[PDB]
Amino acid sequence: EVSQDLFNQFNLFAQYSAAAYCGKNNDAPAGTNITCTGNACPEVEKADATFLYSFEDSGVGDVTGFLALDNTNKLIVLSFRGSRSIENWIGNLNFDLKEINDICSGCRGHDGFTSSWRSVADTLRQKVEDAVREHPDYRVVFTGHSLGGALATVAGADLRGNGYDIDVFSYGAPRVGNRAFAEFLTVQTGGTLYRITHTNDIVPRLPPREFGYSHSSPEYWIKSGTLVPVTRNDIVKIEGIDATGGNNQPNIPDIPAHLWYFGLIGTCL
Amino acid sequence: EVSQDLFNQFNLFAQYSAAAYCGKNNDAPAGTNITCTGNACPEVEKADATFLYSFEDSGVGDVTGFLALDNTNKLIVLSFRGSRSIENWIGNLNFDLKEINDICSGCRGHDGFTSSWRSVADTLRQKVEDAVREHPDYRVVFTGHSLGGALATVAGADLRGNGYDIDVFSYGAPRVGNRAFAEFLTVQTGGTLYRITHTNDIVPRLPPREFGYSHSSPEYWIKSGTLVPVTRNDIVKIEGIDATGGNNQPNIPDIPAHLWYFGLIGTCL
Ligand SMILES: *[C@@H]1O[C@H](CO)[C@@H](O)[C@H](O)[C@H]1NC(C)=O
Ligand SMILES: *[C@@H]1O[C@H](CO)[C@@H](O)[C@H](O)[C@H]1NC(C)=O
Ligand code: NA
Ligand code: NA
Ligand code: NA
Repeated sequence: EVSQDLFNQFNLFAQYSAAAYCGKNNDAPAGTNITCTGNACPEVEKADATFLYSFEDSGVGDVTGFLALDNTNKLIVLSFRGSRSIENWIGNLNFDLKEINDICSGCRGHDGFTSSWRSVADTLRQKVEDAVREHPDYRVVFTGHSLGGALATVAGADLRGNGYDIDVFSYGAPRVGNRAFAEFLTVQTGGTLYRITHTNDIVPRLPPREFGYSHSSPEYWIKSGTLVPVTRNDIVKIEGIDATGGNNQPNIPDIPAHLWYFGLIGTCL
Repeated sequence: EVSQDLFNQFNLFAQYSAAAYCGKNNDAPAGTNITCTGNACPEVEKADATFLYSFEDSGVGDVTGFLALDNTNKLIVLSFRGSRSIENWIGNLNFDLKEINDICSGCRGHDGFTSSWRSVADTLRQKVEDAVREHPDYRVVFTGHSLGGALATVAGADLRGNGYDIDVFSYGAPRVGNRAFAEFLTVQTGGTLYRITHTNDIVPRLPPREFGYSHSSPEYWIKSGTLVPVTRNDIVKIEGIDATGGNNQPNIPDIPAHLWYFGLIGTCL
């Protein structure tokens, strides 16, 4: 029921997110073309997409990802990588909230996600803002899978309202904060959040509701199976804060579902 | 190009081969229903399929796999796993040939694959023949991916001509021996060998021709990409021993192509 155009953008930023794991970018200098192993990001590769800045283990939270310039789609893309060990990351996630009044009043955010972003926020804002000054008609997009989707969502909330819109596309993202933060991410001006979940993926059900967490609205829930191709009629737009009957269902969730967002993600063949 | 029936069998044996890696078969008792993690084998789970025998690190060559009864498809399936570390195996694979005149005259086979089979041949033959003597109507199929596909091929060549057809479905198998063995596999009565390859998969390119190896004919070559769903029209039948222009083409090969045969294989989400 989503337009072909939105389905194509969902595909594209799933592959920018996938490229944060699989991108041939160990020491890739600025200006190198973005390429991946294992057909992880073919639509990225078709674009005129280059690395503006790569980072690995940055700040106190050891944040990894890259800033890209895409002259085909006219994008400035900040892509954050999830964990290198997702099963261990999932099973060892702490659920502590901290106040984040400097992002929204009465908002509380995951201590790790919000500390990791704060630690790199000055450096990454300046990189993004340099790119925007150079290409003021390009669209700014923040994206990521898993922990990277959390970091993208926190980053977006914090850097919006500085005269360029920031759209956020997250894939399998955990809850990032309390109901006031979910409410803020629902309504915040200056950019859209496209929060994409898949079947019974455990990560978007963590941290739990009973640790004081809430999801933002809306959710774009992929109903097609693990290792199954996604069609346009497989995505369901579900409205409402902590809406049930997309990913937030009372059934038993799984980790393989987290690794399949329009193709393989969070793991590299 | 192939029939819809054969396309469905291709997909089904790809999942029996995947099950050798992702099956919940760890000291699993006989009679247990076959299930996989990570949606590896949904067609196998749909079927009334159970374990007749599991084996792990069997013989000198540490051969791993299972014998399955399938009362829906009327099958007896002997599925061999490939390596637990395929990249390590590819890198460390030696090319030594050894006399197999007891299989066919003037045939030479890979030392490791033939020795690994020979070590387990008596026990597994007994298992197969117990299933045949209980279900004489059922189709005997040997299958496997990677090293498992080579073991299924050698096992087939050895055990045919004892009163039951043995069909072999191999996925990304390496060459198994010399031109004589290749010709024997092309023409051997008592079953069909379906040797399936995918795009530029590295493993069917090993050992190299230059070490005295040939492929059997024909080859079913999948020309759809890594992480792309396979259509019936995406399989080409390629005739001739050491035919070029399926997998045997002069381009750079890669490992991810090995792990995508109708779906994920050789790794478990
Ligand atoms: C880098 O991508 C650009 C734009 O797509 C292309 O013109 C150039 O050939 C690419 N570089 C290499 C080394 O392929
Ligand atoms: C085993 O599979 C059969 C049908 O294929 C079914 O009757 C039975 O419930 C299954 N066993 C379990 C433990 O689910
Ligand atoms: Na490119
Ligand atoms: Na908005
Ligand atoms: Na079953």
